[PDB]
Amino acid sequence: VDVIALGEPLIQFNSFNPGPLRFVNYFEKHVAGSELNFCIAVVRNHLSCSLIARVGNDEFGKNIIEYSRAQGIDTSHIKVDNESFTGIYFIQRGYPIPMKSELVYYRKGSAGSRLSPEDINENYVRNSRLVHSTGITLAISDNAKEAVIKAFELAKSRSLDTNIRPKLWSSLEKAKETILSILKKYDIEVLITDPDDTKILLDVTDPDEAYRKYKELGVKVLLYKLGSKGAIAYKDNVKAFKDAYKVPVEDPTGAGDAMAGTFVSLYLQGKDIEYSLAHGIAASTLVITVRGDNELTPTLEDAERFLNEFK
Amino acid sequence: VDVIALGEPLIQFNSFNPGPLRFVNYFEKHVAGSELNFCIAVVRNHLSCSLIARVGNDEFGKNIIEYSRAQGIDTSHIKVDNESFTGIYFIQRGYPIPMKSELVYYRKGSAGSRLSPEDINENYVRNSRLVHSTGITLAISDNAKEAVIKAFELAKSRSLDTNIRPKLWSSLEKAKETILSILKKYDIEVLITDPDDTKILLDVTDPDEAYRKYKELGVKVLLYKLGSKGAIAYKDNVKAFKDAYKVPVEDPTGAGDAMAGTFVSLYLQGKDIEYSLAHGIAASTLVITVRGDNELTPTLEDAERFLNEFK
Amino acid sequence: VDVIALGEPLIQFNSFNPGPLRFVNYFEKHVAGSELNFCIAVVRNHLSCSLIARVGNDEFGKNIIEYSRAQGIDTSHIKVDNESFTGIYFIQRGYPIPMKSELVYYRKGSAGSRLSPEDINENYVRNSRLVHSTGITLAISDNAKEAVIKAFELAKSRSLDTNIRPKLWSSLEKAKETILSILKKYDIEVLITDPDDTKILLDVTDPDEAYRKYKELGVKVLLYKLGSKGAIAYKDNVKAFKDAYKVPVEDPTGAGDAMAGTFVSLYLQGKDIEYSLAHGIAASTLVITVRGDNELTPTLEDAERFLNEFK
Amino acid sequence: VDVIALGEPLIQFNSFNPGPLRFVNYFEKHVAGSELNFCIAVVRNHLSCSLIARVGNDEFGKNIIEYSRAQGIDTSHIKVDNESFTGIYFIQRGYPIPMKSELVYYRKGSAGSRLSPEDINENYVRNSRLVHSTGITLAISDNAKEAVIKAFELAKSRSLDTNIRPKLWSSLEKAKETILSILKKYDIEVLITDPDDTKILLDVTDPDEAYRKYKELGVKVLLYKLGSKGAIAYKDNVKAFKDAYKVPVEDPTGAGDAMAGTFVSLYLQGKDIEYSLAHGIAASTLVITVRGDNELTPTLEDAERFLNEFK
Amino acid sequence: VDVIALGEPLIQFNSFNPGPLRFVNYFEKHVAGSELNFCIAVVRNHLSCSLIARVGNDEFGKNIIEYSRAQGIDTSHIKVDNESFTGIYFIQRGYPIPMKSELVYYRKGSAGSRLSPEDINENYVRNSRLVHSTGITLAISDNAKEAVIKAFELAKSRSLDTNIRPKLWSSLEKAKETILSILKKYDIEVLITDPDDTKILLDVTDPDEAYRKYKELGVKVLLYKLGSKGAIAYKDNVKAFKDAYKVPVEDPTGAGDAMAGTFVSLYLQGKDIEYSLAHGIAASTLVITVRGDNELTPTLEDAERFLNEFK
Amino acid sequence: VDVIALGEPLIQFNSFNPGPLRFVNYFEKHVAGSELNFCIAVVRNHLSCSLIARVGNDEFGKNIIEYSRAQGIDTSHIKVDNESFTGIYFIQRGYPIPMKSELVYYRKGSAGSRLSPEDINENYVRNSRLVHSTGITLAISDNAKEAVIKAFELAKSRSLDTNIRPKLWSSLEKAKETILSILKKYDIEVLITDPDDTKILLDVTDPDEAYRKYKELGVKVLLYKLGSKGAIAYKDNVKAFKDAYKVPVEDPTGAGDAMAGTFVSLYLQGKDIEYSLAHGIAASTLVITVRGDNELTPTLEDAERFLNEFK
Ligand SMILES: Nc1ncnc2c1ncn2[C@@H]1O[C@H](COP(=O)(O)OP(=O)(O)NP(=O)(O)O)[C@@H](O)[C@H]1O
Ligand SMILES: Nc1ncnc2c1ncn2[C@@H]1O[C@H](COP(=O)(O)OP(=O)(O)NP(=O)(O)O)[C@@H](O)[C@H]1O
Ligand SMILES: Nc1ncnc2c1ncn2[C@@H]1O[C@H](COP(=O)(O)OP(=O)(O)NP(=O)(O)O)[C@@H](O)[C@H]1O
Ligand SMILES: Nc1ncnc2c1ncn2[C@@H]1O[C@H](COP(=O)(O)OP(=O)(O)NP(=O)(O)O)[C@@H](O)[C@H]1O
Ligand SMILES: Nc1ncnc2c1ncn2[C@@H]1O[C@H](COP(=O)(O)OP(=O)(O)NP(=O)(O)O)[C@@H](O)[C@H]1O
Ligand SMILES: O=C(O)C(=O)C[C@H](O)[C@H](O)CO
Ligand SMILES: O=C(O)C(=O)C[C@H](O)[C@H](O)CO
Repeated sequence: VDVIALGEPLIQFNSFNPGPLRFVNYFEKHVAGSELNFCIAVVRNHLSCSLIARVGNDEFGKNIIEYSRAQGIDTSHIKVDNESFTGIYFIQRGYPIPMKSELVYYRKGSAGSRLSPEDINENYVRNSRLVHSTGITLAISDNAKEAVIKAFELAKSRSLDTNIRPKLWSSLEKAKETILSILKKYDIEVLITDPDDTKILLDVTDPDEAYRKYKELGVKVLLYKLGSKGAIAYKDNVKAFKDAYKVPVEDPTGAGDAMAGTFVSLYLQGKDIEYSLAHGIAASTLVITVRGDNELTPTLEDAERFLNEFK
Repeated sequence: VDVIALGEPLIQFNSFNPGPLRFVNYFEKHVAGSELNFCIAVVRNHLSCSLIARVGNDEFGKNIIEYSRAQGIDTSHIKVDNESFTGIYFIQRGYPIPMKSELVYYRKGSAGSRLSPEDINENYVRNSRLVHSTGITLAISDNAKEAVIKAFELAKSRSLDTNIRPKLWSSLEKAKETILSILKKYDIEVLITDPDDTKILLDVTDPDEAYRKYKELGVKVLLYKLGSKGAIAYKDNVKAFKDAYKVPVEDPTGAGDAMAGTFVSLYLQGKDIEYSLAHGIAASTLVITVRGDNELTPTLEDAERFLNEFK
Repeated sequence: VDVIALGEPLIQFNSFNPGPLRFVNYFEKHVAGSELNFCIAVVRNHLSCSLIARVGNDEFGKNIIEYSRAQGIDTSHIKVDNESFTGIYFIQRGYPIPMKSELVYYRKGSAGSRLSPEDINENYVRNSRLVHSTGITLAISDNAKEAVIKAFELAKSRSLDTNIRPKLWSSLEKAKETILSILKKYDIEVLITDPDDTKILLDVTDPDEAYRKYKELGVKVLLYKLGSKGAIAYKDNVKAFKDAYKVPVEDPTGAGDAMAGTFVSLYLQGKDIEYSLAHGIAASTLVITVRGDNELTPTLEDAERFLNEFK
Repeated sequence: VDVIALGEPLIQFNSFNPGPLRFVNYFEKHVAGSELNFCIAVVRNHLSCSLIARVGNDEFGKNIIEYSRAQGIDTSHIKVDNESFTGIYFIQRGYPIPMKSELVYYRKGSAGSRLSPEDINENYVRNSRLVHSTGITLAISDNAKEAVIKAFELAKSRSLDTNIRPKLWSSLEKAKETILSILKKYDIEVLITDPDDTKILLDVTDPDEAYRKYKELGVKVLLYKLGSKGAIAYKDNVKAFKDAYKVPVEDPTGAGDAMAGTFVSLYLQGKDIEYSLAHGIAASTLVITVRGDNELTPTLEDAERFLNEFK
Repeated sequence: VDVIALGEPLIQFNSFNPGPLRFVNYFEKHVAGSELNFCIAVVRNHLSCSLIARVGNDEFGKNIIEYSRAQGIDTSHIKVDNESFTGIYFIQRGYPIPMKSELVYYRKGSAGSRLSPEDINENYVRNSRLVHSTGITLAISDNAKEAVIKAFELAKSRSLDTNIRPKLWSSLEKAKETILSILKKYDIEVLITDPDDTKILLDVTDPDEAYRKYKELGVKVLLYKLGSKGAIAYKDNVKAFKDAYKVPVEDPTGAGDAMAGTFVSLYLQGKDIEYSLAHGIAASTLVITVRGDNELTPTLEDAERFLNEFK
Repeated sequence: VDVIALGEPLIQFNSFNPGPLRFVNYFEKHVAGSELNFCIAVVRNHLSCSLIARVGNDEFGKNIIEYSRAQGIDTSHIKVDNESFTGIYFIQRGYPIPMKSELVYYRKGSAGSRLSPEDINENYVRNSRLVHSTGITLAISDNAKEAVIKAFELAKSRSLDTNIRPKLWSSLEKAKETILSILKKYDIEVLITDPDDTKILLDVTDPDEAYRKYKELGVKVLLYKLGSKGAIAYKDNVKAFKDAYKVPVEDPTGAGDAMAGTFVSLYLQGKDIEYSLAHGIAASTLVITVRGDNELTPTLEDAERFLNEFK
């Protein structure tokens, strides 16, 4: 398998319309979770991809495996854990801030949080080209964090999305220290991050300076996401910038995962950072126009159409 | 207040279409929870009713309070608890058994489960006519169980719906020991139960025999629910039976609570057991026709219309 | 035109779900009104049919005109009245009586109620085979009543559905005197009625007795609707009875209209009362399975299929 | 209570989709009416607020009462009137003008319009800090106008939103005389208006000039709404302007109400006009992003978040 | 692989409500086609199953492969055919016959119709335990019929559902002759059929006589479907009857495929005809309660629950 | 009749949500087809308009006729053809290009494609003011192409929208040869086209140059559509340009037809090209805001409101 990702796949319940949850009557279900979204993007760009994860022995767990399998993700290492349930979350859209979303989690002690070093086979990780994970997975439990540590130790190369969700951590200091410690211990082939997380991690928001400090920690490629201002990629003292496109925002949740999975799978295939980046911007632009995270993540050929035709 | 109920109110996510949850795309939100449903039925039959409960300091908790307030439930004693979240559940409908439902809970460690003896004021409880709770509240935590024991000690009179949900107990033996202990300790003015629960508690299913044993336990009035077969009420040496009505079933969830709160509230105001039973059946028939436990619970006058007009 | 009808066409808002209107969030719009439903049945049985009516100079009036035109009703004599609004109503379904509906009208002083003798042209009316109206049109205003009196004076033959809606009259006594007054004055080729109306009008229940007394009033054919118990047609010494079919009921509103239009138009084509009745029953049966009143009114040939195939 | 409002609360039926009503199949029900929307804004900014009004003895009236109660509006003086019906209206969205709405009323002779001096108690009114109403209530009937005259005579302070709806008046000249008559007679602590109304009332457009002429009429604070161009507040020699924010507009209906209730209640709490205005703009901005008028009216603290975070 | 099926998978567009298609506004998409439904039932009973088929190089073709893969069907032999499109059909529900459905096909010259002997690998068919197909596949083109002939020639054992759809054949004679010719050429381990098809094929409707005549053609097991009267299974001069259950019918489409695939996969596993049959009745009962064909097809363990609990 | 259009009207199945069709679950039905959309716009601007077309003897064909009849299109010459089916298509929205759509046709060999010279009566066509068709009708079959050639020979005046859909042609060379041949043969009073089509026909995109070449081909008035850039109209030595308006785009399908039928119908009645152009833009702006090609096409008076009020 080309890419192994470790994480907790989740069921998302997206409010049918904007406003505080107490006034929403209908909820539309999607399959999501940061690494799962990433994996969808990897397969859409024609690399094989496996999600190492746990789900509950329940309908929602089975929904995750079947969906993933439908979309071409290798599910052989998604373990069913009878001891706990499949984690979920709700999205409150556009309140109190228009065009922004807020997540309400029901994932404490979930099957997914029970991801552990025992799930990480040494031969299997070593046969892959790259291992990916995120700061969500580092947050969910000590054993999931240790699973990432073990996979990263065994990996040929690594990618990490910082993805700091302060609600998942006892403190920002803990987030900071946990993520910095991974960056300091391992070379990171592609780091995906943004000004918010980098302020926490490095006390830096400036893109060029971010690259300089992350490069000093052993990061080869920096993908620096700027939201509605676009994104920047850096490799070997070369910068590429691509501006965002103006579209109506339904739900931005998962836009960075579409970008990151697209960027990383194209980069792995030998595409330059300019092309990988423009495709990542294309992927993000499509996903935010709708409620789900990953259904509109384009294939490489569809993303090329987007870039050649969309103005 | 006339009636006090102790319980965990919950947000219900009702599948828009029947079938396994992994194939359901849309969920319709309702406010529910057994004793909440019970309280709705009480106020529909013109007694004041307070729910003693905890909710989270979240949208779903505000939902519960606002909905209760809208429906005329006294919400003075629904406490917002910042330490945890408002419990929720999903309804899977019509699979694997047509016209029945299954519940998937997200309530472990919830705010509602934090209901405790300190939430039970002696002067407030003594001030009421009757105190109601259920085996669900006895199951959700040790402190919620102790809160009911304390409310029952203080009460002028007591109703209990056995409501055994096997998923909420460590074993059926624990359910039996916990519920039997309450029955041996207290007089119960109205006990609401059914064959399934009575099999567990008494190792009998025969209605006459159930009444004989329950009566030895200090049960004055037995409401013995038979689902699509109707229900029987017993008092002293009177036995009243009424058949269920044939209606299309959307979701029978909450049917028992609609019957129980209707029955108890009418019984308390002097109505005989036949009248109370028939209004109970009428309430249950209406609610099972829709998604939603309690919106269709009829007022006294609407249940009379039903009984006079429907065949 | 073969058939002229006088009445008030209306916009119907059905509850998407059963229950008290205060809990209904969605309403589905349909085009209806008793004589409009009747006209749809007439054209489906391959006669030409004109509705004489008023609508407001508003969207809902244009809705009525266009929907009628789409369905092949001659709309030449539906007049736009800029002085008032198109009448509308809401349907509450299945509460407090399952499988039954209640109507909440917003029609007082509507354009439809402004139907008047001046809308009734002598030459136009004399050139049709039959003029139909209902006790609804007799109720809505003094001028609509007078419009029916005038059309009935000029007509070659008449039908009348008694259609007593107690909400539209100041008393049942007022309805009785107004409707008997029509019956006494004119010959009625087809009278459509039922036990409820007949009890008010003639203080009899028994169908055979009803026909004897109606015959004294100048009634040639009696269509006597019995709801879930079927219907009976009488002509001379022929009595025909047909049982209702068991179907899941969504909304019975307009069933009688589909029956009455179907019956009358077949009867006008020389079909005997047995055939006309069976077709009327087929028409009623189909329309009660769904929210709208007239979309499922069968053509002659479709009603024949239903009768041959459905048991 | 801190604030008393007089008006007609209404049931709103919004088109699920944009377009001429004749092509709309689905309508989504919301609870609204100008002074009701205003009351929701008042309570969200943590003052107590009572609506004095009538509703019909019908489902939609119960809907109004329960929704108001759910939202913490004091409903003690919303009277059930068995002699008429609860008024309602429809919203046509985005046709013929995108991002704008048109209202089609069914409210003539409604229970709400039967609001009258006899509903206005001297002691109750004198015991509040402020009485609010609008030019809508002045229009709906002679007695509702008189009810406002009486409440304004007894009040410690008053607010008035001019809210001229040309459909509710026999002429613009009638509106002008009726509303000037109020302004001439009473001191007005907060006047809410806009160029359209001010042009009718004072034959001026320029905001500075408007305030000079309004000040002669006894107006202390002027809130001057400019739609997509923002709003201006005036008090003494303070002028405050705030631009509108760019958001996708679903339905602007009730924006001014959310603004006016927010502004007035903050102003009554000793917030300066700058702060009150910015909060009113935040409230308007949120509610126009969705179908209903008042579900997204922010609390004080949520409006602070919006202001600090949204650009 | 245990079971190979040959057929044309199809996209189904199910009317959201009953009535003639011209009045239906919404269509709900499902993945279906007789053999695909069969394959879902086979995998739900824990045998491996492969669908040999073609789909278009289009979204609907990809929808078929992904859905099938999600549900555990081996899709390695579903070929994408760029020369044509994925076939679809619409279902008109409950008109002109309540509780019955009518299919409108758009499948002429489809990718699926291009199934040919060239798609049938000799080694692959010979490694399987059983090959299944239906009279639909025999109808769709000469080359699909020849594909079935070749697979049946190579198979260890065979199953056939007669599934005569007269719309797909030039005449009933052609259907009859084509199906009889297969029955005469091959032993058939399980034949699934009913009175309608057997009247065409044998001029027999009587179950016991049907068995006798089909046994004389080389059929080992006869599964004889009786709709709302249940179904009968015959093997070695033993009959098993199981009555149907009373449930509300949403859409019966695919009920026989659920039954047949369940029956055949359990029979293959050594279950007796009594058990295989009761499970087939369970599968059919669940699917007809909803719009899709195969989402509610139960697993073996869920079907056991159904049979033990549903009365 | 003033205007005759020749075409294939179609049933549209519009995805309820954006994205790849395999992820869409719900489809909303509309009546569409380019020349049908054109005719709607003609009658909205107060000319009589007949559509010459074939539909199937099926629900979808009856749909088309009834809808056209409802909207005031003369349907005397929409012929029901028992030999084939009514053509349909699906709209995939927002993927892979945001705010654009893609069409998937089910129309090969349709009834509409059977439009032929025999459907074109010489006296009927000569009797009209103008004849319209499009490159779609020229593509669907040889006989439909010949039907347009014949109608154009007979016509007093002609409009043509080039409407090149590459999927409907064997090659772009065939489109170019077929359309160029019509242009060289006939005077064209209004030609509607755009850069994409003009690139194919003339190997130019520059608007001024396009007009120069088209004018040599006997085009009197050129309508040159620029999508989100607006449109230009040319006549003699006048050039009128109007920008597009910024609105949220749901589906731009049919926008060109709304503009074309509006423009042509207004031009025919004496309006100058600026007025006709501006009303065209107004019509197109409205339709792109919803699913559905033609429901929001404005009347003359509504487009004036739009132009006077919208910014
Ligand atoms: N408002 C917007 N308008 C246009 N494009 C946007 C907008 N917001 C986000 N994007 C796109 O989203 C890309 C990545 O967004 P970003 O906020 O960095 O990821 P994120 O916060 O990681 N999302 P998530 O996956 O929930 O963690 C940007 O580079 C844009 O291409
Ligand atoms: N299939 C049915 N048909 C008609 N009435 C029914 C049916 N099922 C239940 N009821 C009615 O509901 C009443 C309560 O039955 P029951 O199903 O035992 O309660 P329950 O569902 O256990 N309630 P709950 O604990 O509140 O989820 C019965 O006495 C009937 O009046
Ligand atoms: N519950 C039902 N079940 C089956 N068929 C029914 C049912 N109700 C009505 N019908 C059929 O409808 C026919 C007409 O019924 P009826 O109740 O007299 O109409 P109605 O009251 O005049 N309806 P309306 O058109 O709204 O005035 C009956 O004779 C039956 O064929
Ligand atoms: N199109 C818009 N875009 C952004 N903000 C808007 C828009 N329209 C209104 N607003 C906001 O709403 C505020 C109030 O607008 P306004 O149009 O004066 O209300 P209104 O006409 O009184 N509405 P109503 O409550 O139905 O009477 C404005 O000052 C803006 O903050
Ligand atoms: N009205 C009904 N009520 C209850 N069960 C039914 C009803 N109709 C069908 N069934 C069930 O469906 C089973 C098989 O139905 P049947 O009509 O033989 O298959 P079919 O016509 O092949 N369906 P299809 O898959 O579209 O080809 C029966 O044995 C019943 O278990
Ligand atoms: O299981 C629970 O706790 C519930 O609250 C579910 C339902 O609301 C109720 O119990 C049905 O009786
Ligand atoms: O492509 C076609 O033939 C259509 O009819 C699609 C649209 O209705 C129309 O062409 C859009 O211009």
